[PDB]
Amino acid sequence: MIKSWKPQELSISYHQFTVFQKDSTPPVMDWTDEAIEKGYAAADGAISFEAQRNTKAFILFRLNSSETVNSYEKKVTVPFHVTENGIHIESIMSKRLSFDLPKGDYQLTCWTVPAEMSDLHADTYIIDAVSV
Amino acid sequence: AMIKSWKPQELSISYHQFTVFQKDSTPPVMDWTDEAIEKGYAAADGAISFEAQRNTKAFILFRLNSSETVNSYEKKVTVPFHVTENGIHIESIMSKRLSFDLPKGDYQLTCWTVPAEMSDLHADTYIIDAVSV
Repeated sequence: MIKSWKPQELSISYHQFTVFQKDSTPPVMDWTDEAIEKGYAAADGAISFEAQRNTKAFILFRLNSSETVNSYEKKVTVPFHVTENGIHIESIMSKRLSFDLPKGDYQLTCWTVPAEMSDLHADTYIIDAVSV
Repeated sequence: AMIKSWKPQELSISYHQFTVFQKDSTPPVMDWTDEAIEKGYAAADGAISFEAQRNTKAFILFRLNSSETVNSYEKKVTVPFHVTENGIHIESIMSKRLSFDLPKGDYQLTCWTVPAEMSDLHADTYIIDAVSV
């Protein structure tokens, strides 16, 4: 089942934002040298992605997108299990975003697309959840 | 850029401070007024004392020209710092004396306060990055 959500504004702080479960508070992440180098940290049902700059950015969430991302500043792919219908995306002290992503297993690919590159003319993080 | 990292160094913090100073100098204890406290540092001569949250066995992570972002902290302080002779020390009151082979020159010295609750070392952690200028 293919789906694409409208772009959602998010204030990024501490060079990160986290994708996590609907009825859960995300755990403390272990930001090791490796985790920072890989561009993400994962723990107990959540993934924190490294963000390039602390600014109001757009989250562009997609489910099984047919569209390709031709160019990017960073590209990160991580496996992700969804326990309940819906996920949250949030940065430190930002508003909490919600997306009705179905239960199951996914490969989450996050493309960092700076304002310079983005069609939205602002730092854009494209997240495609591909049904495994 | 000349990149260099040091093994974490355990350090007993006393009087809510530790001090970065020149290889061959004896730094005084700084006047930690509400202003200096709010700033999170106090400088004098060729020495900078950084404010610590509490007196405990903390870890000092010293870095030279690191580009690794610090994703978790409760305080960030960036201060100009000149190294007179090749080498510096880090020390709290009556603690062990730490030593770091830092070349002569000017730096932008940044100190991140990472409390135990946020640190993967599970103890108050102070990350110190000397950026060459």
